This record gives sequence, C-alpha cells and structure tokens, in this order.
Amino acid sequence: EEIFIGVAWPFASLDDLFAEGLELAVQEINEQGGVQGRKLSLVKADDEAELEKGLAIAQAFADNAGIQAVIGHRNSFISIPAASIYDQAGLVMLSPASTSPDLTDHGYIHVFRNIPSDQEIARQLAIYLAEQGHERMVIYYTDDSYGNGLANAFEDYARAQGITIVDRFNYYGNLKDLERLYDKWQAFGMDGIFIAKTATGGGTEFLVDAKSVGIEVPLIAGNSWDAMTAEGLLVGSFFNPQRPDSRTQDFVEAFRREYGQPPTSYAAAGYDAVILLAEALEKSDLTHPATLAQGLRDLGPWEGVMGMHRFDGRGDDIGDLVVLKKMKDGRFEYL
Ligand SMILES: CC(C)C[C@H](N)C(=O)O
Ligand SMILES: [Ca+2]
Ligand SMILES: [Ca+2]
Ligand SMILES: [Ca+2]
Repeated sequence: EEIFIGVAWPFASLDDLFAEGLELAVQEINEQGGVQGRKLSLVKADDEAELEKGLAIAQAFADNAGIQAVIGHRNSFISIPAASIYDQAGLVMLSPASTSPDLTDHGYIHVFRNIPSDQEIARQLAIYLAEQGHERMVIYYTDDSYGNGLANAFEDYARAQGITIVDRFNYYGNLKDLERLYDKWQAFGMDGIFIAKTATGGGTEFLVDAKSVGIEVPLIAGNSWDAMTAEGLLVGSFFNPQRPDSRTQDFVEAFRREYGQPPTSYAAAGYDAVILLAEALEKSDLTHPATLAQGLRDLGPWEGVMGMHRFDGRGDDIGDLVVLKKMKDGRFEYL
C-alpha cells in the first residue's frame, strides 16, 4: 500500500530547499492517486557530503528490497563511486546535482542525472560569450580532475567559437600578484574570465579579490555559483522560474504557496526527479527494480518544470536544460 524512493543528500548542511521540492512532488503524486494505487514515500538519508557516509548509504539503499530507485547524490566525487554500488545492484540512481562528465563514462546502465553536465554548460557558455563579442579570455581553474575537466571543455568549445585562451592559472599568492597577472592579461587584450573553480572551492575568494584589484572584465562561472560584489556575474546553470511554460509556472506558484519563498534550481531538479521516477514507476514491474532504467529511457522526451528532459544511452540528460543567469542587483536575470 506503500512504495519508497531513497534520497541521499547533504540535508542538514544545505539551506537549498531541496527537501521542499521533493516534498511538493510527492504530495502532487499522492494527490493524483499515487503509483499503481500505492502511496509514495521518501526514505531520506543525509550523506553529509562525505564519501564514506555516501558509500554506506548507497549500500544500505541497495540492500533494501523496498527501495524502488534513489535520488542522489549531490557531489560528483560521491555520486561517481556510489553509482558503482547502485549499478551493480540494478537500482536506479538519478542525480539532480552531479555535473561531472565522468559520471556517465563508466559504462553504467542504471545511473542517470536530470541536469546538464559540465560539458553541456561549457558548450552553451562558449556560444553565448562569442555572440557577446568575447575573443581573448583567461581561465582560473582548480588543478584537480573536475577543475581540469571543466577548463578543458570550456577551452575546446571556446576555440571553436573563435575565442583564444590567452592565459590559464590555478593559484595566486596575494593581491599584489593578482595585480601583476592583471597587468599581463591587459597586455594580452583580455576581455573576460571563466572561473572553473566551484564557489565554495576558492571561487568566491577570487571574485572578491578581483573586485579589490579592480578587474573590470566580465566574470563567468558554472553551476555551483547558483547556490553585492557579484554584479554582472554570468552563471551557467539550470531552471528558469520565468520560463513562460504551464508546467514551470504551475510549480513556481505551488512552491511559493506551500513554502512562502521562491524555489531554487535544486528544488526544481528534485521536483522533476520525483515526478520523472513516478511516471516511469507507474509503467514498471515494482518487483524488479532493475527494469526501471530502461523504463526511464523509454520515456523519450519528457516535459518537466526545468524544460524538456531526455535520457541517452549513457544516462546523460540531453534535453535543452541549460539556463544562463546574470547577477543584477543581487538577483539573477534570465537570458
Ligand atoms: C551543486 C554542485 C555544488 C555539485 C557539483 N555540480 C558537483 O557535481 O559536484
Ligand atoms: Ca537489486
Ligand atoms: Ca578569434
Ligand atoms: Ca598560466
């Protein structure tokens, strides 16, 4: 009379309205009659953004015959190894936040994300920036697999747009040396900086330091920056609450009425994940969760609050889901 979806997320450490978006979707699914006549419930586990806790949660979900699918995890360094446990168990893992390209590069069959990867975000950013007249840019990046990853993706797409990367760097010691870098960048004709560092991983510090030194050029970053020195910052992300679409607007109004504040991109990704999984589960054999992955692929294009979703053979979401967001007066405007 009851079925369960597992959710693994750093619930306690983040004020990101993710739980609210999940809860709104579950309420909607139950109001419409549940899944195969059964009430839908969530089993929430907090991975504290820690790999060891994440792997333990993954095994606990995988060993529980009552879990039909899992939504999670948030951080790619947890989702990638946790996905091995879910994949070997034949249990769907659907991530609403992990953007590393590597997630879908391990031959897994049960592993999905319902948001664009870093590579798709980079591709759309390069297109936009070139149309805006960028020609010579600098990349500030984290010298790890994820930082090198997004940096190399952006450089490759920017090059195809006729943008030259005139310098890339991963460290500066103090503001004086950032001044010296900015002098070199001016001599190279710099017109913008792409920050391939996460906001919590040194990104925000650079933003503040850049303003101190007087760096004038546009700053561009990826999805961790969705979560007022930032005036004019361009962010490649997902979810447009101003999208003039019935589904997006029904969600925005419902979310506002229930929770008394605007939904975040994570509330939206969580909501679409629950709705997507419930639709696939309606049509599936609930006694065999290893059949659900094919059912998700069988949906083909599927309309959600984020836009149109579609899973490919590797589990990437190839829908046109990227939304470019620009900071104006402490608020994102939507391009
Ligand atoms: C929401 C982000 C901070 C998570 C990040 N996109 C990752 O893949 O790790
Ligand atoms: Ca199983
Ligand atoms: Ca050129
Ligand atoms: Ca350099």
